[PDB]
Amino acid sequence: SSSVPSQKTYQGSYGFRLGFLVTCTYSPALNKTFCQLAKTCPVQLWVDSTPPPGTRVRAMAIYKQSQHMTEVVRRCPHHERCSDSDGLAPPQHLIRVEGNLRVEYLDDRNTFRHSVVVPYEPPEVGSDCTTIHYNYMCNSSCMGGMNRRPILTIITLEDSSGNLLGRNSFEVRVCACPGRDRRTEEENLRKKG
DNA sequence: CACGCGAGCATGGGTGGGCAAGCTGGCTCT
DNA sequence: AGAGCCAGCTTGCCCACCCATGCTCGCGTG
Ligand SMILES: [As]
Ligand SMILES: [Zn+2]
Repeated sequence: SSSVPSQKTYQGSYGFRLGFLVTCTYSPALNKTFCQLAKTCPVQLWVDSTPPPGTRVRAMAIYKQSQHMTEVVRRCPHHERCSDSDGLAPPQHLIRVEGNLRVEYLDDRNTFRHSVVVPYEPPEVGSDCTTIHYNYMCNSSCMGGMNRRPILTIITLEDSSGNLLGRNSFEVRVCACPGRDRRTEEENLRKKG
């Protein structure tokens, strides 16, 4: 019945967690990436056990604040009309995946929420993780889109059957100056949090 | 013994200060 | 000689205070 997807961490039986390696900088204190518009934001997928064949990785944005949570996260009308299309991403989608030949962009028939899915691929031998390159195609501040409202990215590991294997999430701010903004927010947390 | 009146209250709204956040300007760098 | 920084600027927006205005309340009246 809910149209709001869960943001609850579920590291699950496979021991699923994310890693993060200026265009992009991660704050572990905030669990929050600070990204520039349309720039690569690499996210690592770590598991303790190997998911089954046909496992998929989905990413979806939701507004972080209770008052906005039920509103679907979409690109603003300016960026939507911008001719920055890679050929596969529908222009209303905020989150894209770059560098994957099997990306699928979904628009939920019931909830109208946008997601982007790629096959899960096990790390190379001797590698601890697999990396997916996401891009956020609007600033947090975009008038008529996010409009300065913080978002969470929800990453789910899903079997081909649709069972939830794992779920992790991190906040995102897409902004002109990620370094400045990370420092500001961390100082605000230490001083007034 | 119902009503009239002046005092004060409640409650949405305005205002000024400060903040947020893309952007510009100069140096520096290569 | 184009480009990268870093500081500072710009500008919508937030926030707290105060105001605005219908209504309540106790007094006194008729
Ligand atoms: As990023
Ligand atoms: Zn936008």
